[PDB]
Parts: sequence; C-alpha cells; structure tokens
Amino acid sequence: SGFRKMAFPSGKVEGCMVQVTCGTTTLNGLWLDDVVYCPRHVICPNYEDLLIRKSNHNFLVQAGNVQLRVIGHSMQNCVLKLKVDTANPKTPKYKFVRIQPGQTFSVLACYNGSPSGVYQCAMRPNFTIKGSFLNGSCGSVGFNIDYDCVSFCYMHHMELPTGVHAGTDLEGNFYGPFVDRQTAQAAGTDTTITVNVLAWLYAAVINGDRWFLNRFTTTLNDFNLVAMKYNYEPLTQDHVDILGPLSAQTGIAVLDMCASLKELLQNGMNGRTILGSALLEDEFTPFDVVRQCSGVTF
Amino acid sequence: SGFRKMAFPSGKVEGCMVQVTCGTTTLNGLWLDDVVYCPRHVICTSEDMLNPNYEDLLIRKSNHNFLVQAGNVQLRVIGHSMQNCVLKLKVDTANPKTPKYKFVRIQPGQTFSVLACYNGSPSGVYQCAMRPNFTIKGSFLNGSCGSVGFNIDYDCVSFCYMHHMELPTGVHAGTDLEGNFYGPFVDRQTAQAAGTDTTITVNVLAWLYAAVINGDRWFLNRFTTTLNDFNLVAMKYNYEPLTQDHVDILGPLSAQTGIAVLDMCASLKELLQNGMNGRTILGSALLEDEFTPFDVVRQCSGVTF
Ligand SMILES: O=C(Nc1cncc2ccccc12)[C@@H]1CN(S(=O)(=O)NC2CC2)Cc2ccc(Cl)cc21
Ligand SMILES: O=C(Nc1cncc2ccccc12)[C@@H]1CN(S(=O)(=O)NC2CC2)Cc2ccc(Cl)cc21
Ligand SMILES: [Cl-]
Repeated sequence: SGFRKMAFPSGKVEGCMVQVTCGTTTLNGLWLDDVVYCPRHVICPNYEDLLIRKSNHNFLVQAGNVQLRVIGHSMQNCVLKLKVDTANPKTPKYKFVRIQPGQTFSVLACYNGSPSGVYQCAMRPNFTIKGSFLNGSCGSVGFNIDYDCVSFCYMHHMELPTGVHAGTDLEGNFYGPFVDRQTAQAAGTDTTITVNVLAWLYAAVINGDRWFLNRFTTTLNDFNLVAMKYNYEPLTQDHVDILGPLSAQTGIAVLDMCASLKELLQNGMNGRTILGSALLEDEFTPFDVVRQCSGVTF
Repeated sequence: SGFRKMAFPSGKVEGCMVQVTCGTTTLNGLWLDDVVYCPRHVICTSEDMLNPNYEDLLIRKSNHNFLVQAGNVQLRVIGHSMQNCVLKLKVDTANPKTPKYKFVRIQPGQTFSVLACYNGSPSGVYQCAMRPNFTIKGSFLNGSCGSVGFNIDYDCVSFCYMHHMELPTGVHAGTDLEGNFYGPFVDRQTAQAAGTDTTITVNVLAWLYAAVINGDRWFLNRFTTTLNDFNLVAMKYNYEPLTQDHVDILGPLSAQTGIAVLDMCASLKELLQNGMNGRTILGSALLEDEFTPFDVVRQCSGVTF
C-alpha cells in the first residue's frame, strides 16, 4: 500500500556527474566513456565564434578529486562534447532518448559536479518542467531506467521568468520553442495531462479510494468537449488503449473513469482528497502506476 | 526556483542492498563491512507471526540456513546474532562499496529518503517523514521488508530506518538500525493499529517560509499570536504542539524572510480557519508537513524573491 512520487535509483547516473569550468562559468557535465556532455552556454551569442577561440586546456573537467584532461571538443546543437583522455570506468549501459510531453523522468540535481538530490517530474505539454533548480544546476540530467539500461532524456539549460525550467535532449535539441541565450522568453499556457490524471485515478482505486466512482459512462467525443473547457489535453484512442491493463485490473472501463473525471472537474472534490491530494495529479503515467503497484526492480 | 519533494541520491545505499533468504522467506538486507542487517522476522513462517519466540526459532538455525545474495554472488554466512528486532549476519566478505556511515535514531517530524527494494534489487527512491504517531506513509509491497531509510548530509550516510511491516491502514512500521521499533509496534501479527495522527506544525511553518522565499506572500496577515494561543488553536485542527525548541529552530528562516515565527504562526492560524480559497502554495492545495526547517534551508535559495 501507499503511493509516492517515486524516482529511479540514481546510482548509475551519480557515477557519471562531473564539474565543467570554462573561465568564470562552472556547471555540470555527464561523463560517458571518453566524452563529457554539457550545455554549450558554458563558453558564454555566436557559439561557433566563441568556440573557435577556445582551446582544449581552457576547459577544466573535474571528476571527484581528479582532473580529467580535455583532448578535443565539438558542438552538437546546444550541447558541447568534450573528448577526455580517460574513459569513465563507471559508464553504465545507456541510450540517448527524446521523450514526448506527458512522459515522466527522474532528475539528479547537481552543483559543482556533485549530486545533491533526486526527484521525479514530467515533461509538461508546454515543454517546460516544474523542477527545483538553483544557479549552478545547469548540466543536471533527467533519465529513466529500463532493465539495466539508463535512458538519458534531459539536460538542464535554463530557468524561465515563471520559475519553470527548460532544457535539451542529450543530442542538444531543446524541448519547446526555447533558445539558449538571454532574451525575452516565456512558457506558453500549460494544460493538464489527461491520460496521467486517469492513470492516477486508477492508482487511487487500486489503493482503496473509490468515492469518486459512479454508474455512468461517456463517449470519447463528449469527454474531449468537456476536457477542452478545463485546459485538459485531448484524450486519444491511443491513451484509451494504453489504459487497457489498469481498466482490466480494476473493472472500470476507461470511458467509465472519464465520467468520474468529468464529475470531478464540474463539481470539485467537496472537501475530500484522493491519495492525499486535493488536486488532480498529472505527473504519473500509466506505466508509472503499473510499475509502482507491481514492484519492478533495477 | 521551484520546490519538490527531493530525496538524497541513492547510489551509496544501492551498493549495500542484498537479498536474504531463510527457508521460504525472502527479503532485503543491508550489507555494511562484513555484516548483513535484516529484520529478524525472516526466520518466521506466517503461523509463527502470531506469537513468535525469536530466541527459540533462532537457536534452531545454523549459519548455512541463511542464504545471502549480493548481485550475482552468494555470500557465505559465518556468524549470526540478534540485536532487538534485527538479525545481524556475519559474512566472509566485507562490502567493498561500504560508504562512510552512521546509525542514527530519528524523532517524529524528521524526514528521510527511502530506497524501496525487492529481492535485494532497488526499485525506487522517495522522500518521507516519521509521523508523530511513529508510522511512515510509505509505498511498499510484499517483499519490501529490509528496505532502508537514510539521510546523506555531506559524504556520510546516516541510516535511520529499516522497514518491517504494513499496518491495517496501509501505513508502515519499522526500526532504527539497532532493531528498536519506532512507536508501540511489535514484529508480531497481533491487534496493532496506528494511533490518531497529527500534522507536523514546525514542518508546515518551514514550508510556509519556503513559499515566502520563492516569492509568495498572499497568506500573510497583519496579526501576531502568543505561543500558547497558537497551540490552543492548532490542537483543534489536530496539529502537533509547537514548542520553544521549534521556534528556536525556525530562527534562521525567520531572519532570511524578515517574518517573526509568531507572525508566521498567525498566518497559519488564519489558513486553518479560511482554507486556501482556490489558491495554492508551492503547487499544493493542502498544507504540506513533510519538509523540515533543515530541508527548506538545503533546497531553497539563500536569497528571498
Ligand atoms: O537560466 C540560467 N540558470 C539557471 C537555471 N536553473 C535555475 C536557476 C535559478 C536561479 C538562477 C539561474 C538559474 C542561466 C543564467 N541566467 S540568469 O541571468 O541567472 N537568469 C535566470 C534566473 C532566470 C540566464 C540564462 C540564459 C540562458 C541560458 Cl541557456 C541559461 C541561463
Ligand atoms: O507486513 C508484512 N509485509 C509487508 C510490508 N510492507 C508492505 C507490505 C504490503 C503488502 C503486503 C505485505 C507487506 C509482513 C507480512 N504480513 S501480511 O500478512 O502481509 N500482512 C500485512 C499486509 C498487512 C504480516 C506481517 C506481520 C508482522 C510483520 Cl513484522 C511483518 C509482516
Ligand atoms: Cl531527528
């Protein structure tokens, strides 16, 4: 029993965190094999012009108490790749993956190449993440673990004026219409991740919270007409299919749970909570619910 | 900016998790140096749990009855002893991944990270607090026994909790790493129930100071309170009494934001009376009590917005 915002064990990622210094700027890098990946803004813009003026010895890379020697450098999109003389003996099995809005991941927040905390979050529909980051956190990474393989999906680059965060995949492509520079940028209007709220409602039913269930069912079309009015993302047939297993475990059809969600949007919770929350939670995917209510290990 | 329920990086603890098997029971153990620590109920059957005599069950066991698996390697048990509700298994190999560590017993209100494990394999990490009723609101399934709670302030891991059981309300009970239970619980399947829980007042105040640091003041008012008047009101909402120790502990957050502890207590009194009126505080529509004053100082900026 119980339901917590659970992150993946961070050990495999901790063994890859390093400190990268270029002039006056210090941030975090990810050391995999003989390459250190970090945000290109460490050299700060005309990034090619700024980079051509730097030599290998201008980049100071520190792994624990050891100084790594930079023997090459190149840029890939908004990520700087520093070739080092030493391969990371702690390099786990890994892949670089680009995630979609709604998908969740764990963040290992780091400062000066030293991990300070781990938390779980989701890529919002507006491509920002509601993280917890201070100055020096740039280069901190987001990831998932599937079996023994770490899938790196996010690298932190910046904080927007509303306090939310923006970054790139590990190939340097930003999530969202953001650019790595000081200019007027703002998060777009966000929406609620509908398939995730439904997954969390199924988790509540698995945990014994059933007060919100009703005898009614709805159609996908009627549900989406209602959901669009509360700034909820449209629910697709793919989302309905993805919720199939949770629907079979609890005996509540997806459009049956949509009728429950419809009533919660129109009438509120009326002083009640669901899994200890007075808000409808959208940062647990259907897969996160299945994994936490099954005990999958790494 | 931002405020998340943040856990400590779990790597130092992951390298200590092992699987302990005794007959048909399999659970988790913590391997530090040449000793594996695990709940003593690993020696019990389900029938035994009603009224187990651990001393009688243990005397019938030899070292080779305990199977300890660390990754893909079988460790050899060369000794065993019981200390309160934990079993200590001496093994023939010291853990090369043993971090710098201490065993610490925490008080209600204190927070810690939990590395939930099954079959000696870590599955997830989450942050939680020792409730005033000595239970923890964890997320644990069958096989999670022996999973541990810890803090890692600096490079040293302070182990404070080992998971033993789930109570009828779905909350969890366990021991410190010396085998002493938190709360009036026994590692026996008898009529046991969590006492009525209360809200950790000093933690809610800390979280209100975190909201001020991150730039939000809508909940403040022009009033103050005496400590006694605050406690008379707080106890009506099932909030723990606020002591002078708690007031002293909130001193640094009070100096950083410029808001006296008793003025923040006045704001809390008003929030309890009025609710939030459609508003949120740090993305929550409830008053959060699982962040200590120390956690707020660790996570939040040193400069108020
Ligand atoms: O955003 C960035 N860093 C951070 C990242 N995360 C959490 C921070 C918290 C507190 C201060 C910085 C933080 C950096 C530096 N700054 S800044 O001048 O500090 N303005 C930020 C407060 C809004 C602009 C900037 C511009 C472009 C790029 Cl790619 C990076 C960045
Ligand atoms: O509680 C225990 N295990 C668990 C521990 N944590 C989370 C669990 C979730 C789901 C199932 C087990 C879980 C064990 C086994 N059980 S039991 O028969 O499974 N009853 C509990 C569910 C209410 C009695 C018992 C009694 C005393 C002691 Cl010391 C240990 C234990
Ligand atoms: Cl304590």
